[PDB]
Amino acid sequence: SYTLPSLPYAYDALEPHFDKQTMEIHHTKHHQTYVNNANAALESLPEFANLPVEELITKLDQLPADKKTVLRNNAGGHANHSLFWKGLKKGTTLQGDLKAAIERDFGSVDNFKAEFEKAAASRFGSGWAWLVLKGDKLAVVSTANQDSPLMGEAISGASGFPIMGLDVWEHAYYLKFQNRRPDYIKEFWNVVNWDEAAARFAAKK
Amino acid sequence: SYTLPSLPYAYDALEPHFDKQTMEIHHTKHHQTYVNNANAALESLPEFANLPVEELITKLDQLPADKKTVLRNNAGGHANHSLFWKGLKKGTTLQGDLKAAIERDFGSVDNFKAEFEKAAASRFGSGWAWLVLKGDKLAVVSTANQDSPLMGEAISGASGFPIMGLDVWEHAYYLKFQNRRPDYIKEFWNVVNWDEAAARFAAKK
Ligand SMILES: [Fe+3]
Ligand SMILES: [Fe+3]
Ligand SMILES: [O-]
Ligand SMILES: [O-]
Ligand SMILES: [O-]
Repeated sequence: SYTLPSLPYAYDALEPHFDKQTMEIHHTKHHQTYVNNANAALESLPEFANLPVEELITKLDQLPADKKTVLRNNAGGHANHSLFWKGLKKGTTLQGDLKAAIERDFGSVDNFKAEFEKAAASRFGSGWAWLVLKGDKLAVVSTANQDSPLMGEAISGASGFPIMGLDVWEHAYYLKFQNRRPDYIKEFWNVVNWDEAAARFAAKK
Repeated sequence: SYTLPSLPYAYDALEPHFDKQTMEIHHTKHHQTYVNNANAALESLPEFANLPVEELITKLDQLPADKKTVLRNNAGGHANHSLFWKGLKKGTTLQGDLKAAIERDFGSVDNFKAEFEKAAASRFGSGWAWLVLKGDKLAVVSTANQDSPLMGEAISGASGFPIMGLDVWEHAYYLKFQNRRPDYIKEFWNVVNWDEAAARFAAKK
């Protein structure tokens, strides 16, 4: 069964960028719920239950028809937020191979950020914006609700190994930014953990 | 050209059920934005810009994929919220023809409320919960993002004429309820304008 992962920090660690009140609720309420609903659905699926959530979401089509939707939403939700927590930290600097790779595939860090911001801002409704690695090339893609590029094109409309990502569901930014999602996206640049992204990139490049 | 309609009441007229701060932000920011993005899209579509928003959304299939998407989301947003504002009011009582029709298609008002609450709660991500009239039968359905049953089955995955509806995007309840969407849904019963719902049921158009 899945468990709510402990965070790499206290809820107020991303202040004054991401509000601690949201961090706590996002963690203990929203993320906990994805874990509970996922476990409920996995109760009658012993073989699928052993898999780490990241591997499960890559096999949604092998699940019984009546299990696909509930797990797609909740396993996706568990996997996305687990990655999200580790993908946040103050004081990091984009550098090394990840910086060079971005400049290589996007032309420059600026083209990258502008493209990411647009993807993040144009995602209508609930969803995520991602920086993924497709084989040997990085790209910016977005998914609806709790879908993940790890689920593949057929299901999520996107694909690739997620290096980093931004949650754009309104619950991730409403208490502090309300409708102003663009300001929330700007703040994200102050808390995206480039060291973790660099770590994931070194493992997959 | 569409315009942001004025509310039938003050921002605090729905309290202590729906908070005034949300009422204002939801109206002057969210709805206002759908109106603006919708007009920008219709600015290069004269043959369509003169149609009432409710009618435009039934003809989305007559638009190129690009305009279709932007209008589906924003014309839909404009139509749904214009209906929402008029569909809210305190001190009304479910009665007469509409109440008899509900008990008839659902068994009783409580059975109806329970089915509506389930539909509203189960709508994963952003979307709406509706009470629609399909021919001569009432039904409960939900749509994603700003989709409307007026768009037809193929586009929204639902159909029928909207009688009443509840917006379950998180921006509609996060400031006061945060993650507790169910408490928000329960409060809805105190502000749903049954007089206007009864009027729409009588007109059937
Ligand atoms: Fe989230
Ligand atoms: Fe809304
Ligand atoms: O989310
Ligand atoms: O809205
Ligand atoms: O909405």
